[PDB]
Amino acid sequence: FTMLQIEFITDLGARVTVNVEHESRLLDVQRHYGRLGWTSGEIPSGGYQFPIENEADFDWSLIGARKWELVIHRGHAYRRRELEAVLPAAIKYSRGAKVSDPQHVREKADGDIEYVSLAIFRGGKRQERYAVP
Amino acid sequence: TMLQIEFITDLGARVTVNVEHESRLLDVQRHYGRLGWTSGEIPSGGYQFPIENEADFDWSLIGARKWELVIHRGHAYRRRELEAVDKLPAAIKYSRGAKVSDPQHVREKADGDIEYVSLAIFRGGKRQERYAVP
Amino acid sequence: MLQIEFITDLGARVTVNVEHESRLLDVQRHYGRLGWTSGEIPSGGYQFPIENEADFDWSLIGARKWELVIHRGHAYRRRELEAVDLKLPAAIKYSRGAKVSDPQHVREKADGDIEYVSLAIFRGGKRQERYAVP
Amino acid sequence: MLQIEFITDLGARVTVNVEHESRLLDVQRHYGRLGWTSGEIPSGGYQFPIENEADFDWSLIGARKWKEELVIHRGHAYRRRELEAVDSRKLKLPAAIKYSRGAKVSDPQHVREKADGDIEYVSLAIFRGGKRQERYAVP
Amino acid sequence: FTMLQIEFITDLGARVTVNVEHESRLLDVQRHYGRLGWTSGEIPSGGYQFPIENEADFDWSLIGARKWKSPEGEELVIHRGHAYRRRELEAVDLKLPAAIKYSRGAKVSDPQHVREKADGDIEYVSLAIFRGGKRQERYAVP
Amino acid sequence: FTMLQIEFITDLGARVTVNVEHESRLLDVQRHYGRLGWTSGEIPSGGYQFPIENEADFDWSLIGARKWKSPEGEELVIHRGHAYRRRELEAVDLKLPAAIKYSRGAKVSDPQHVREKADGDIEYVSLAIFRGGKRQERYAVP
Amino acid sequence: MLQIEFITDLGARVTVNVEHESRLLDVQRHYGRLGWTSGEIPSGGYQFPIENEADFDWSLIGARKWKEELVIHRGHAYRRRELEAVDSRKLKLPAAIKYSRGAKVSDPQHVREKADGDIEYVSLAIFRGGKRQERYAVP
Amino acid sequence: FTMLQIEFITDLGARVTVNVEHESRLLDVQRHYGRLGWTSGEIPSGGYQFPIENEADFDWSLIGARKWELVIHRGHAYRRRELEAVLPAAIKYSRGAKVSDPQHVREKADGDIEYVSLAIFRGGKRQERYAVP
Amino acid sequence: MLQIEFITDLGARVTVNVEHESRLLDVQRHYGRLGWTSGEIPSGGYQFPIENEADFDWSLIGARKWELVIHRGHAYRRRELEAVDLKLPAAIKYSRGAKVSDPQHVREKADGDIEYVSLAIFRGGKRQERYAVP
Amino acid sequence: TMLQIEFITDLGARVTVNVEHESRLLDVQRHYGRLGWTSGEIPSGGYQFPIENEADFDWSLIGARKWELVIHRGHAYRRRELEAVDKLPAAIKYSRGAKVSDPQHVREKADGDIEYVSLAIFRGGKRQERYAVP
DNA sequence: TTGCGCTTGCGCTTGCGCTTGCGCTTGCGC
DNA sequence: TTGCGCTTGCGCTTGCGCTTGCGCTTGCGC
Ligand SMILES: [Ca+2]
Ligand SMILES: [Ca+2]
Ligand SMILES: [Ca+2]
Ligand SMILES: [Ca+2]
Repeated sequence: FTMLQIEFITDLGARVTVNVEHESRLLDVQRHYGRLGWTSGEIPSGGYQFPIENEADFDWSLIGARKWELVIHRGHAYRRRELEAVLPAAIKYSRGAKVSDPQHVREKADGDIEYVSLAIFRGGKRQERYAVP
Repeated sequence: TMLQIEFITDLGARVTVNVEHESRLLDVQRHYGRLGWTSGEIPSGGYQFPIENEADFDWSLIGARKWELVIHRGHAYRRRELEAVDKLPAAIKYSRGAKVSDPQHVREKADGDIEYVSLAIFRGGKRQERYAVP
Repeated sequence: MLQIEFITDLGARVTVNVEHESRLLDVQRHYGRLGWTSGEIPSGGYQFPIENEADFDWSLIGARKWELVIHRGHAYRRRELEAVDLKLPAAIKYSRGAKVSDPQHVREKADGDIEYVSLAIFRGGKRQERYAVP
Repeated sequence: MLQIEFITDLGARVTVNVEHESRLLDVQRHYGRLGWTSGEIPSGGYQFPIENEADFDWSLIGARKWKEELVIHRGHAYRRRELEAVDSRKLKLPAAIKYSRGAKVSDPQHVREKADGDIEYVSLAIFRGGKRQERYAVP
Repeated sequence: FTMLQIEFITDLGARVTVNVEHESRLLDVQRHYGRLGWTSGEIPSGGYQFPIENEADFDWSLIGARKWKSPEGEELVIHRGHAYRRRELEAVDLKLPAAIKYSRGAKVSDPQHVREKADGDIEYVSLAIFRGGKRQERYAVP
Repeated sequence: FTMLQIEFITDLGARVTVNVEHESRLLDVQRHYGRLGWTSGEIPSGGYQFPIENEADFDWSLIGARKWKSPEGEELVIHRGHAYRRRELEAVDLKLPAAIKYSRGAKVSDPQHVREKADGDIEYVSLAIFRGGKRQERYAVP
Repeated sequence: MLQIEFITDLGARVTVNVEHESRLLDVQRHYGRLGWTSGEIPSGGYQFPIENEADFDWSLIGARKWKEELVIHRGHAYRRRELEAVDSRKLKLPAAIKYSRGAKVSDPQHVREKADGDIEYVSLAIFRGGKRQERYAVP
Repeated sequence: FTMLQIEFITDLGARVTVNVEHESRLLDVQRHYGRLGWTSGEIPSGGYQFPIENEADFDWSLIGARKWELVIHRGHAYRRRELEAVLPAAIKYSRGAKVSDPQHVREKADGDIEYVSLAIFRGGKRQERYAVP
Repeated sequence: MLQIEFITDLGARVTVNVEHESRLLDVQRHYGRLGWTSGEIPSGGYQFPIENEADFDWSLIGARKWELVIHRGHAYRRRELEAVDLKLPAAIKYSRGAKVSDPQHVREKADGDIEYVSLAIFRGGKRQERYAVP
Repeated sequence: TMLQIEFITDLGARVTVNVEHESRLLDVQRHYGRLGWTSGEIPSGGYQFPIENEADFDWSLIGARKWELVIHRGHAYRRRELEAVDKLPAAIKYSRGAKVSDPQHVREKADGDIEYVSLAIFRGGKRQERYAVP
């Protein structure tokens, strides 16, 4: 009743369940396996929605991503995009769609270009839990 | 009689939790719901709840929170009062405009080339006390 | 020990432990009365023997009679499809008209630009006694 | 110990515990005889070795034979079709035995295979090539 | 709590969960049921992505696949009953790294989301692409 | 050189060109073959657009149409074998002028480009909408 | 004087001069007997009065009857179908006689009418309602 | 051999041919009937392409349109849009798509908005023929 | 006097005056030799009697033999379709594979994800002598 | 023997012109072509011309002009040299990137989610002297 | 690669969210 | 509204053009 299981997709695509003895260690477990490129769950449509004040020091390993100035996630490179307010300000991580990207993740934009979003940092209130330790 | 419930956390992670007894299920739903965790998918058309549950509905049951808007999985939904016609019954709907990222299967086409995405509709039915804020 | 995974009345994904396989159906009846369902409606609707239609236990699939069948917040209507002899067997179908929120894959195109969504069809087969209200 | 997840004859999602892996196929046969299935029909149908067709144990995929000899699976009827080898240098097609049915109005697009004469088929299984697996046959 | 579970789809398509005693043993369990043609999870869109230096001695049993040479001399990989051709894609410098791609032509039964439209009205379906990165030794045949 | 030609589609669908002696006689020629149900050109997308003050006494023969009241009391217009209902659309002030629209439900044989998706999964096909503008007297019944 | 534009039996776009409008239908019959057509099949098929069906002059649309009694038009065969009136207060359907064929692989989507059983039909003409037009009948 | 016919769609949608005795009067004939709202031919996909130096004094009656600050054409209102160079400078006339507009004329742009173009004024060299007399 | 409208080898739309109807076909032959065509290829291709295939005058439709048929810059291949007796008449078809520039409405879907574009089919009917090379 | 040719003018107007004799047709095509008038449509895939006509092709024949680009109906097309492969024949293609306004039926899908619109391809065939600049 | 299965009367409603420089490749399976 | 018609072996290629504040409505035909 304090125990928890989390289901990951590994670096090799495998569906693996990890047992967490203590609930409160959940984020540590996500960080641990995230550093190995394991992910849990799916990218929400439109990308993860995070508070804008979380962007500067976001722990990318939480979603199994890493910095490289790019963000690599499940073998894809995402570019950082600064969207000045005009519309609230936002910082978006996205990439150009690939021929293999299915329709439902493609976002049509100017010039017949399509984007695929990993995350957008905008609004909300900072959650210290999301930052690098 | 132990139960398990599967959640999607605020970070999207798929996590399973144990529950001692079925009578505690809703309490566990509210606890994790308050952190923005959700269990299951928004059904097509949105959740269908009894209209007499709308005024005091415990939104944490589905991982949602009031803000006069409902926030659910990073999205804001507006309250829409749909007056009965006599034939359509009265209804209170929570829905948002479609975003470029919303997949086709959740988009409801409306007048004026506007598409809506539904979170919930409170309509008809019989009030369930357990759905209200405690 | 078996485990059965339900979608609850609130859409939550909950797993129930069942001590004895002989109880499996009793457990589905029990929670089905609360409107919990397990698994998905098969494309075309569930397929049951026609000799099970008159006394079918709808709680087995989380539905209830109301003269309509209510399943996951939708009302389905009873449809007597007479046999023909160009050669069609008798059948009793439960289906509703498609809503704007119904996704393409559940819609069945019909005469007059109407689309139906199917819950169940009672056709042919051999009567299974356990499907009946005990 | 293994666990296998079934969809019952009532569509319910049920998990079974299997004490040792050597009993895996026994447990699959046992519940498959009850019409329970585990997993989805792979796109194109299951692919099995051609020399497994004659004595294939259909309960392994929760199907059964019925009398024309049809295979019943999830309340649908599938027909046995002999696809004769084509030995041209152009189109080489190996012998196959395919179990498929005409598409219904309720079948979604992703299971429909478009064919000659505006007909669509839905595949359950194809038996072709491969090498016989004894454990697939009826015991 | 040291233990893991891994979900496979067996050679008969069945959804079977296996217990693993220690995290360190994960890849070995995958190899074991992999040789039986069991797979875990889905082919990622665009195929698995592996380091180019891992291609020569990649352990295909990790993803439930096996190598097979055609009578015509084709280098093939068999995964879930489908054959994928080994394709050498030369570097271009338009900048494109060298790559080794495993893909097959689309079949009538392939859903749209796995089809990659290519030249001459051909559609390809990807299993894997070996490209860039740095070599992970654990990925190799032992 | 004072002369014009007008192309009609007859009641039998035939493509027939008619000579007109003077420009001034154009609308009268249209009325003449219009009464026979001959039409010229296509229904514009969204239906013809006419001034609202022209609706009450519009000469439907100008577009090869005719009025017809149903036994249920419906005000209808018949054009190329189809019936279009008269619909009164009240002003809204979201700003929308009052309008009188002639439209029918889509048929199975109607191509996609003429269908206007509306509420409740209904599709409408438009003949004409009377809305705004100022009255042209030539449009009226003489 | 009128001009009528035909599509010949060879598909050619040919314009004919007609000295006086009273001869219009005569000229339509004359070339229609040669299989020439003028204009397109209206969507849904031509719509003609029901009491014109029995003695309709098919050459008016460049069609002809052939022996089952079929109508041939642009090298396609159309079947006569009697659609019996439905007099319910719910669905009121007048008697009709429809000439239509099953859709071919070459028929584009805009002529295909989707029906029961995944069948598509292509319409040539429907005879229903209206009032008899004598000039439509065979002379 | 100096004669010319021009085919118009009238204000009532009718397909009418006008005989022009002298070729050189073609533009006068277009202006004359254009003032009555008659048009000849179709709007090219993407709108008519005119030289940017023709925009200030363009004779809208040439394409059967008129000013009203809007341009009315075949019963539709088009808005003038100034697109500062960044991309050459351009002046576009377009409107929001209507529910009745067929797919092939709709131009998807930001925010699920679709536009329908009448004309774009850009590049080229001024043609005095196109200006108001 | 008749008028016939051609699309020329340069795609130009040109109308030719024909003094006598009896000459109509001779005029189509004349310009067809220059690769001018009149009207459109009917959906499914032209339909001619099977007894006209062996000596068909291709210039009538602006085509020429080259063993292929060339029409408007495309090569079409001859296709002997044997009769069967489930019941198909004999037929000789002229068609080519679809190009990436071919629009959807001319494509005929076939086995192996191949699409064909049809020029003509010689099937049934009764031989029309005027269709032949004179 | 009088002919008529139908043009789309630089303003899009549909105009018909008379021609005294067929031998003057191309001269009339060039005259009006020089003003940007076109006759007929660009065929699907583009005009198909003989490769040995490319170097000195009279673009005014189709209402086009050189500028190293070809301008046609307000659009600019690039020359693309497609080397033979041995099996593909050599080819010189004039095509532009698709615009948001280009309808689907003219768009040719290529590598990299790029779509092309073709004006013309010079490939194979036999040189026609009358197609060259005089 | 295959020959083909179906049937039913219908449910609505709402104002709208936006942004980004783009990634390619392969021969093909009936 | 209707019962159903089919067949064929396949042709490729190219670097890319961009922009805009948005218009609604109707009950439905088999
Ligand atoms: Ca900190
Ligand atoms: Ca009993
Ligand atoms: Ca001036
Ligand atoms: Ca002869």
